[PDB]
Amino acid sequence: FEGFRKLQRADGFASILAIGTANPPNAVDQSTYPDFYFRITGNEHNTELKDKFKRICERSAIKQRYMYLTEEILKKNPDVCAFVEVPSLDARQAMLAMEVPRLAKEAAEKAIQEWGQSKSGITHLIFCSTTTPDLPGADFEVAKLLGLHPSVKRVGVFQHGCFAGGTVLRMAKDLAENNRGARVLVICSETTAVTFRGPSETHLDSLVGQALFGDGASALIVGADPIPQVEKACFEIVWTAQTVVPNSEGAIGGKVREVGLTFQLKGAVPDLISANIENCMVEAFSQFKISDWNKLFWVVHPGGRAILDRVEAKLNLDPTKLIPTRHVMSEYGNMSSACVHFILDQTRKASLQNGCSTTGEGLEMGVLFGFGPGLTIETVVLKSVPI
Amino acid sequence: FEGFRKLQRADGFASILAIGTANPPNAVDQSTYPDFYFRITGNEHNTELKDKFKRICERSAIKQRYMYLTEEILKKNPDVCAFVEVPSLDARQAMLAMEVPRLAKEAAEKAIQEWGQSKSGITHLIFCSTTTPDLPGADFEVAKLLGLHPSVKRVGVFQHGCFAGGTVLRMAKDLAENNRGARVLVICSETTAVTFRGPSETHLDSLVGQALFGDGASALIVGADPIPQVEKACFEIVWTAQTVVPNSEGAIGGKVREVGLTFQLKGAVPDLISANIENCMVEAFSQFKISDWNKLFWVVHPGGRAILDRVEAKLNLDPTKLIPTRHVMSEYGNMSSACVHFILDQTRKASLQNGCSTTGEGLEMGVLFGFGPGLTIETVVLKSVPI
Ligand SMILES: O=C(O)C(=O)Cc1c[nH]c2ccccc12
Ligand SMILES: O=C(O)C(=O)Cc1c[nH]c2ccccc12
Repeated sequence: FEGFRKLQRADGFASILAIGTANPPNAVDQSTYPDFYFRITGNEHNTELKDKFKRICERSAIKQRYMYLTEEILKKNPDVCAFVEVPSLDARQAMLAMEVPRLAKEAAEKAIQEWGQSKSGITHLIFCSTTTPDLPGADFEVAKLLGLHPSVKRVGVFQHGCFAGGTVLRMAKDLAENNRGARVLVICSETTAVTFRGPSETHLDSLVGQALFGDGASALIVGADPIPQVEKACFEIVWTAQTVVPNSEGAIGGKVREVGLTFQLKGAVPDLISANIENCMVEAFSQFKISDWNKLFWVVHPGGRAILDRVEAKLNLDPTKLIPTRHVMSEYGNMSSACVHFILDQTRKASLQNGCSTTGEGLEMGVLFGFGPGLTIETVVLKSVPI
Repeated sequence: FEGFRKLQRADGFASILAIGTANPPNAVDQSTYPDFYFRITGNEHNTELKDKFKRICERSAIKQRYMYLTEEILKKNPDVCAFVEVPSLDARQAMLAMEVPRLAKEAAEKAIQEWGQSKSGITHLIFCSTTTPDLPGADFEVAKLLGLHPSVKRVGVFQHGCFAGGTVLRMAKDLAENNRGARVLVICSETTAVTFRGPSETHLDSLVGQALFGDGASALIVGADPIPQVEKACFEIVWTAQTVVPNSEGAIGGKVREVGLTFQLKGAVPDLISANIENCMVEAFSQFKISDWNKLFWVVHPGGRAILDRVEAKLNLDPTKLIPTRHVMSEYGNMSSACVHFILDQTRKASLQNGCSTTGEGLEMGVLFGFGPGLTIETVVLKSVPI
């Protein structure tokens, strides 16, 4: 059995071999959203509430978001336009059963095409979405739509939230490294069909969510020991950690109820994250003898403009570190778990296009952060690949 | 980094170092359940439906089940006693928020006691439950109740279902083996608070479940490289697999809706499982030169008496192979994901008191099966420990 364990496991670091992304074909301009949102939900006369929302959108640093929900769909689903005066879970579950796997399939097909190998080689599937409507979970439906082998080992990551873009990489590292030849398809698929609802002056935090959350799905192929000249790695998953900021459970949260998924957000989030991020960095990089955070490439979950500004200030990052992060937030908004993967894609693409020496803007090491309910912080140390 | 990867990972097989279990205090006698169930749900007048249920309970091979739901709680929650006439999800979520973590904590405390080491040594937490009400998921709440370190790495396994007892072992193996020094707390906590509802002539495929499902939580400590004369392993997790039986999506399933979690179990389940179980065995054991299924110890998810009877017949298993499995089903009923861990615990404890040479009834290799929505089959190959 000794030789068995040694041959059963893989040799090198888990590496990202492909990244694919997808979004609903409906771009929503942030500049005109306040009027649209208040009109479709039937609150056009509530000028003060609309003005509060207008202010939130204007300072969001989000230019547009892609949304599965269209005026036509909302018109056919008035219950989703209410706040909580009527139930709407069942209608939302029907939407999720269709849209989450659809976006997941689209992103995965792109990742698989880049990877360039037959899907018969995919051995595992890690699927993540804020919620899933039934049993089987969406991991089953996505595998079915993709025509994966019945024997693909699946793991569904539900109700983890915005930090899960990090969680799935942490999970993928162990699956890929402990199984020789394993090729893990990792997918994050999110849609506001589960969170969209009318405005309420007594729940301004929900109002912030209506201005920031967007739809999208990301897909990665992760595996150790990439085949020379056949597969191409863009990043290596070196080390990971997960931690909870003390006394902050109510900072970010959600509840699955008869009115669908409701969520709460506290203004203290930016401070809470920035006050604990330095320790995440030291614990992650002391072992690599790195103390200058500007010598790393960055990927940060774009939970909100304030969060990015606070982390940037607190860690004294130069104005260029968060360019890829802010770029994604501006073009897609907060797509929950999928965000950091879009940012990784933007990072490697900008690197190749700018003639950088590595897929990490010319730097060797990098850090990826996921933030969410807990308050939870996922840390992922990455290594770029020479170009 | 080469030396880093080697130092980062563990040396041997993931091993179960402790097993603890827990159940609600209310023991429900199966012999008197039909009268109680039809009375509390106001179905006393439906004689034919009651007669059908009586026979189901009488042939269930279940003597009792532990249930969080008591007549008192049910009396205070009439919405939970209805079938689907009124919404009941919110009430159920409140029950789940309290009970799932409570049972999980009880089981985990016992596992940690057996293990005998400081809980500060726990590095990961894999938590499983059919559903979870909010974000954070129950994994967060359980870690909090147990006083685990904020940096414990968590993974919640929700809406996977009855096969997840195998799923969490498959996951624990990679986490334990790819992380030197890692000690993974694995917990499965289930309660019928989410599934209990009145019977219905229009949904007979949902009737059997009310006679079989019970409550319970299991907890294990999994880790590679046990400390000599300090920690003690009872089983090693050697190899795992997961597969889906062709065209059987609707055989076992559930939906989270406004009336709570509804489910369906088709009568074809026993046949579907037995017709695919032989292939699972060949794929798992051919590599170990084992072809005689009676040379292995067994742990089978007790989804129902018929499944067990059919598997035993199909594989021509000796009458002693499923004794532990049937014993757990008889004393606890179908506790979903937790079942197989209760059975593992019974297997090792009996082996030690019966004078067997190993924790696997004197045999070296064994197999553990999880069955659930898909229809999905989880195969886990285990190795016993000498006694
Ligand atoms: O960006 C973050 O940290 C969030 O958790 C925001 C978020 C997006 N979708 C949600 C659903 C429920 C709770 C929070 C969120
Ligand atoms: O024993 C099995 O295979 C089951 O899946 C039974 C079961 C227990 N709890 C459930 C909740 C939803 C769907 C099925 C089950």
